[PDB]
Amino acid sequence: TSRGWNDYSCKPSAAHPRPVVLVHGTFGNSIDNWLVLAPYLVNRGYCVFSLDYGQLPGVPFFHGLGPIDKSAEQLDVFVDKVLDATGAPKADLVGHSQGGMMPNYYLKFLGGADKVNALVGIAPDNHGTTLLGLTKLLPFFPGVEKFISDNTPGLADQVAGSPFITKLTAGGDTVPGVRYTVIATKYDQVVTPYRTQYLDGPNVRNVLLQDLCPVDLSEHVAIGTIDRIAFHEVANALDPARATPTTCASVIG
Ligand SMILES: [Cl-]
Ligand SMILES: [Cl-]
Repeated sequence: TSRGWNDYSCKPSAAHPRPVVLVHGTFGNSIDNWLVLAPYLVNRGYCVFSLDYGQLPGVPFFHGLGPIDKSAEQLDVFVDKVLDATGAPKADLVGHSQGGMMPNYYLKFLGGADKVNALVGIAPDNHGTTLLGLTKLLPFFPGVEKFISDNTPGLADQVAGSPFITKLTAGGDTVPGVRYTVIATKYDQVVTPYRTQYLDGPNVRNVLLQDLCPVDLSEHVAIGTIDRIAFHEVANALDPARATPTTCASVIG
């Protein structure tokens, strides 16, 4: 068995020798964020895995709420067990929103550089956002609204100028030996200005979704959940030597 989703017997093929760890966004979980992307990568031959992180006690479904330094520890644990089960030396990470920013904490302060070949962030808040911007996620996750406040650490830790973001971004954006891809959309309402999502460093590709397809108008949530154009670009980053140009035609299945 050499393709799968959360199949711990999966054995990365020679063509795709790194398992992929999928990292959800704020109010998300391991399943619902990835109902398109995971089978998309399964059918291209990847061993895919996705985790839950930042669970709040007695708050089911809506994760990414706990403190982000701890969420990075949960990521650390998960990646290790994916690598031990699979026998591979490194994983590739793909994350949406909080999920594309949070692994940077893991890379910088928890020894993640040694275990990660690539980090692909889809609309990552890499230099933070505002509470008001995170509020724009709420129409997509109604029913989470009663479990949160201005002080929910998962929310407050994402705010530019917070202790978390200050610490995350004191040094450089990048760490040696990791290939970074950032995919952003100019219709992003949650994390603005959108160029703050980009990473400055020598091994970074920063891609504007609209330069690949000017009429793909996906906003922050759609880009990480259903946007097949964005996912084609994810697939380019996971196997760069076999990449093909991502166009408007990549919506068609
Ligand atoms: Cl845990
Ligand atoms: Cl418009």
